[PDB]
Amino acid sequence: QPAHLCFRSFVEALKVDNDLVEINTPIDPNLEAAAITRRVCETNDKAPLFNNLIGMKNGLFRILGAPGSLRKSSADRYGRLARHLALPPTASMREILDKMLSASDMPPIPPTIVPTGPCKENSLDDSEFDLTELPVPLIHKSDGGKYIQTYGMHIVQSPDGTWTNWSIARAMVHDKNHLTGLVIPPQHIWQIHQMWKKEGRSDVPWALAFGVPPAAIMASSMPIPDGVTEAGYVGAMTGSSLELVKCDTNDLYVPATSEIVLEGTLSISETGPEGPFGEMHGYIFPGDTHLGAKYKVNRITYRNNAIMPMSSCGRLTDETHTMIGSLAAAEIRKLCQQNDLPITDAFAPFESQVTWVALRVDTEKLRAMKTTSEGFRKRVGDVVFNHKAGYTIHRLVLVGDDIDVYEGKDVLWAFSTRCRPGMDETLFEDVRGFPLIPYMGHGNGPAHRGGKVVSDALMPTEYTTGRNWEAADFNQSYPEDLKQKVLDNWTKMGFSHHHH
Amino acid sequence: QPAHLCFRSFVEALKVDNDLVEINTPIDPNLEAAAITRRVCETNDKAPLFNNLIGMKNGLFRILGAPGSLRKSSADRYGRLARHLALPPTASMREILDKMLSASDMPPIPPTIVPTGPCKENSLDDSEFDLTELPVPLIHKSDGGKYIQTYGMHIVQSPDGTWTNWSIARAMVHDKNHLTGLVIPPQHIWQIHQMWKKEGRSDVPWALAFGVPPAAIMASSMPIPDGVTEAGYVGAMTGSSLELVKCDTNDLYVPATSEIVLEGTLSISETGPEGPFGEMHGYIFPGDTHLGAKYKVNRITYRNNAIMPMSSCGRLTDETHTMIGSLAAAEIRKLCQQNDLPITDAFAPFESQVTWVALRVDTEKLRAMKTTSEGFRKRVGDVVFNHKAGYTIHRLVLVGDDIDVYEGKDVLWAFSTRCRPGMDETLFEDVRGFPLIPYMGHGNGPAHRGGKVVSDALMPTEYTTGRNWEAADFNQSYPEDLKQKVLDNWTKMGFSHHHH
Ligand SMILES: Cc1cc2c3c(c1C)C(C)(C)CC=[N+]3c1c([nH]c(=O)[nH]c1=O)N2C[C@H](O)[C@H](O)[C@H](O)COP(=O)(O)O
Ligand SMILES: Cc1cc2c3c(c1C)C(C)(C)CC=[N+]3c1c([nH]c(=O)[nH]c1=O)N2C[C@H](O)[C@H](O)[C@H](O)COP(=O)(O)O
Ligand SMILES: C/C(=C\c1ccccc1)C(=O)O
Ligand SMILES: C/C(=C\c1ccccc1)C(=O)O
Ligand SMILES: [K+]
Ligand SMILES: [K+]
Ligand SMILES: [K+]
Ligand SMILES: [K+]
Ligand SMILES: [Mn+2]
Ligand SMILES: [Mn+2]
Repeated sequence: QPAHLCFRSFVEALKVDNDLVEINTPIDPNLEAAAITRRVCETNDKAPLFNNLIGMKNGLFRILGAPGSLRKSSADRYGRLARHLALPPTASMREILDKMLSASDMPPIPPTIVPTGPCKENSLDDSEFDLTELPVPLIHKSDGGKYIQTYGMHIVQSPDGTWTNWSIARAMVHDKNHLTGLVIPPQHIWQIHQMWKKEGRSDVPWALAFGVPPAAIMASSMPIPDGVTEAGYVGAMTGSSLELVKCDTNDLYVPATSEIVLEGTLSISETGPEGPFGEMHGYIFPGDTHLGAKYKVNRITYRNNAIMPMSSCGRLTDETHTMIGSLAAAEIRKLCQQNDLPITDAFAPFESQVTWVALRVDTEKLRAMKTTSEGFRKRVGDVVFNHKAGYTIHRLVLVGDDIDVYEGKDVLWAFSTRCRPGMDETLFEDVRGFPLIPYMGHGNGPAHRGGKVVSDALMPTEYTTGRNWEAADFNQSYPEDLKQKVLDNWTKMGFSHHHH
Repeated sequence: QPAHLCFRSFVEALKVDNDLVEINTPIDPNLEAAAITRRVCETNDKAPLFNNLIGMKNGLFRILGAPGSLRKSSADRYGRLARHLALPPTASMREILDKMLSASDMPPIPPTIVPTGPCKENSLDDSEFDLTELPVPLIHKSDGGKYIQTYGMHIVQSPDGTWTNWSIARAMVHDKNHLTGLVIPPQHIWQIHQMWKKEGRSDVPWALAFGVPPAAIMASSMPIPDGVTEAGYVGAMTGSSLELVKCDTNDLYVPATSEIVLEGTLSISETGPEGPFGEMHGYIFPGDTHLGAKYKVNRITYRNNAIMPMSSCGRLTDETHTMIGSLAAAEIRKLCQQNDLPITDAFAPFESQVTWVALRVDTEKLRAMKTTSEGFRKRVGDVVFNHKAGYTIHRLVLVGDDIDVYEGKDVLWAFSTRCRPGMDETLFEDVRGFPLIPYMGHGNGPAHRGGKVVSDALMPTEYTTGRNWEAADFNQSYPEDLKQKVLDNWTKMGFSHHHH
């Protein structure tokens, strides 16, 4: 199976890429696995594969950390993400995001049902497992539970059967047969849960699949539209129908090569303590436990020598930055274009802790609109901040065509030099806010409302006659022939490789 | 003479440091010298010494580029600045700024007059020089003149004799015997010029000394208080009285080892075209010429084999960032402390294009104040933005004790995650603005007023009971013994030097 279609092949691909460290000596899931992974993520090192986890029994489980994190070299910086998608390891972020958007104007390719797969190699009924006895990691020292679920895909379906959603949402072990987790608006798992709650008749049939096809976990992390079944989107993106097998205890379908599958129900009535957790913005608030959604696990199925992927999330750079931020940015780019806004590119700068998105404007198109900053900012902010794709983003930075939004240094330069504080900004207090940002949920104002801004880093003539400056940099301040002479004589004179 | 007291020795020091490239083949002052220097600055390479400048005659002049720019390695990143001050090349920014502040609670050490020095080795009267015939550089292709003055010190004295100011302000060649330059409020050259204009009797006696003692050019770049003679401040800082020689045509005194000295007058009546110039924020606006101050040159004196220092300023990183920003930050730190504000550290992040200053708060002291964000931000902003030391700075970011303000990644993290847009900010529209920032002078609002903000990145409990989080990072999320184990086993397991 190809790497983008099968997690076990993905792990092989990482090895072949010299992008994997296999650790075959005993490693403690209580903090040690996650500490090693955290250090990987902070240093852009090779992904760790923990083959000898303390408390592993009867094949459950090994751990792969840092599945979607960054590589050290510039040339293949996003190579791990490229390996989720069948792209060359040198693929640019623009190419990755374009691949993730590609299915948005294609017919879905629905999944294909097959009778069995590797995920059925082993099973444990409700008399044979205990979640508290598995080597579930403690990821951060102050976490309020052992977070089994940091890189699996929740599967829930609308009551009418017409929408099956795949998404990542965190979850931790509650007891031998239950998890607690975040199920919050406006997320699709929450939207579907609300449909079942209004019906009021049963708990939500649910499955959680770990080590799914990489292309599927990327879609699971992206805010594709309401009502769109991720499996068909992933089929269109990859050009192939995904192979799924029915759960044993319910009628949901899981990827045939899933490493580990939990089957059960998401309660429409019960809650339990959840959190705190060391989160994407870089913080944990010890002791902040709150009631979360409660999942009952009825069955576990798993591959021989099952591997559990894990995100040791926090400060830069991990899957919560590379995937949450970038994929939200991609969806925002498309949303803007569909609303006739002249946006060419979008990215969530890592320097912003993926709380900003920089929007590159086609300023020729802008000029033809014959508008102003005040009007344009309001239009952009209304479109984005009133939509689910904008949920996680609190600052939009508008930049002109000279700025590469995928380069945080350039975004910061434009923001700092082209956007006059106050005057060139519009605040949005009557929009949904993202409570997980510390200044929201632990801040001075309402956790769930407001705190958003559009910052216009377009210069005045960009709306009228065109750019009226040149950068005071080597590229723009010197003629072509001079530049080339300097470069050609550089090492000759005495001054100081792409791949590396 | 020591390196910090003599520019010629400073150049030797750079050579000895392996921090100098001598270019002995012909180099064009029309763009080529500055292009090479620009590339140095963008790459943190060795400083260029142009010993064979096209149009050099009778000893005027060689050029040293990038005198105050950054080195590549982390360990000696600020080494060139350290060499201005007799500090070890590994000195931290905190140590550099502390050295620059040290004289603020010392008695001045006034200068010593000596009968001659190297600066008198050669002279040219007003029948023997023509400024248009010297190898003055064109620094950026769109500049409105040849900017002779990018790293010399203007010397002007109050009419009553009691204050002699040394400062850097740009100037370009107007004609054979005149310069034009920026003389703008609230700068001390402007304040003194206004005193002479009100007196109305004569033009201002003036000298411009290039290649001055390095410790003097650092003070020239710092907003030490009104009425304080820089020479005595530099004497106290260095522990030695500076040796000065009288000008030939007026009664001002210049450093004895100055490389090149221009003597003449700054007009109280005349102006001429000045600019545009590629400036510290990274831009040039071609064609934006405006009337500037006009200087008449009556005499040139210079060392044998004189060297002119040059700043090829623009995008990161050069003297306008390392010196303007950092030295302003230093003065702001002191100003805050003198106003009983609990600020421990200040720095202008390079990522902000030195338009922000991050202020580290002693939060124990803050807690004892029993205040709020709104009140505290207003107090801080009133103190700083109403003072000349705050002139160039448009955003203040307040951060707690966990943040190293000298590390831009950490400042950006705190700003993005702890300061709620709008609610946690106070805008200042009735303060002096810095027109050189593009969003000011080329923006949507008044060039000279407003556009400033205090952004509070202190979390709520920092004002009350204390920090209530831990970072989700390797350092804070894992116990000491674990961390050390991971580090000790790092290379053993398969994962990847201070000086580099
Ligand atoms: C990549 C990724 C995405 C997480 C995520 C993590 C990762 C690694 C964690 C597990 C390490 C930490 C928490 N995360 C949550 C999360 N969304 C959410 O609602 N709750 C979460 O707990 N997301 C974001 C969520 O996957 C995206 O917002 C999707 O758009 C949700 O899919 P949907 O659009 O179908 O609702
Ligand atoms: C380091 C440095 C400082 C420049 C400077 C440059 C450099 C290299 C240039 C030459 C490359 C470009 C322009 N600069 C000007 C400038 N201040 C000013 O009023 N006009 C200027 O043209 N400054 C800042 C000025 O030196 C500081 O604000 C001082 O505090 C002024 O001294 P004062 O406090 O005694 O007025
Ligand atoms: C960041 C996070 C949850 C989240 C992320 C994006 C959207 C919604 C919730 C968490 O579980 O720590
Ligand atoms: C930046 C700049 C002038 C300046 C700098 C700091 C304070 C005042 C003016 C210039 O000459 O380009
Ligand atoms: K999804
Ligand atoms: K703007
Ligand atoms: K000064
Ligand atoms: K705050
Ligand atoms: Mn969905
Ligand atoms: Mn002064």
